[PDB]
Amino acid sequence: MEMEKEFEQIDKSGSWAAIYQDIRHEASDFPSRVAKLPKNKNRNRYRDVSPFDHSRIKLHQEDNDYINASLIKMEEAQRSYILTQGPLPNTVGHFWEMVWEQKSRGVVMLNRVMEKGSLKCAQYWPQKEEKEMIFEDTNLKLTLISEDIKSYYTVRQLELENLTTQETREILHFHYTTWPDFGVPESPASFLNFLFKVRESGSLSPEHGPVVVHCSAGIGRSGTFCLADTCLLLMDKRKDPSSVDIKKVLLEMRKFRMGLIQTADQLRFSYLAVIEGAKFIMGD
Repeated sequence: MEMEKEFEQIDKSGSWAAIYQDIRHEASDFPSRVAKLPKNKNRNRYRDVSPFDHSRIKLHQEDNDYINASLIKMEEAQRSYILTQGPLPNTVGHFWEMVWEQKSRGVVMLNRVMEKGSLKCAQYWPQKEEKEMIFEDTNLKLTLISEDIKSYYTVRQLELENLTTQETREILHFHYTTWPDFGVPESPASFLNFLFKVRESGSLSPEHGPVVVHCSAGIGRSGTFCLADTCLLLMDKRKDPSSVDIKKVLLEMRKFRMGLIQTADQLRFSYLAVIEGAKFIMGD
């Protein structure tokens, strides 16, 4: 069923909450035993959001290999993503260790450091060229190289140096700064524009490690980003683009991390974004 007609049908009947609860009921349940070990309590932002054991990213250290992060591997679309929580005061060094070890080119951030008057993640990158950051627990240095501030997003060039080997790499930081404190955006136009800027940079392409994408919990806005990207790519690749079923793609992604898409409003917004984005994919 053409999703655009499926959309109007759900909208006229006002059944978004019913559709969304069906997804919650059919979603995979896999163990997350490592996340729940007592030694990892201060490595998790939210008690009810954990990576599955089978898909979690492991840090390359013998001490404690745990970070709240998951590998989402989409086989037909030939795309992979790492979805993670916003870093905590005690995990900023782990976060940049993962970026280094997984050979990522880009980091995608979909929240502000403060929202609703509360801290949603640590200030984990430097704000001035001449004030670099050193992460002593993981032996990394991070420097701000340049910043481009636009109306709806900011893009930063960063240098990450492995102090053990003195290798350096350029990392691109894509920061969507205008998602509202409550609800979802009224139009998907600026979110889609942002997605295309990330694509254009090479950060989603197979010559690099998987992009790292996060919000506060790494499941809601973060799930909207990867769901929209994968659905648009499948519509490009298949003979019949109307065969792409966004609910089935979301359930496939939920095999790799729990809770992706947090509200019925986020589900509707994902539909809207794919419908409007396709009016470029096809050829317009």
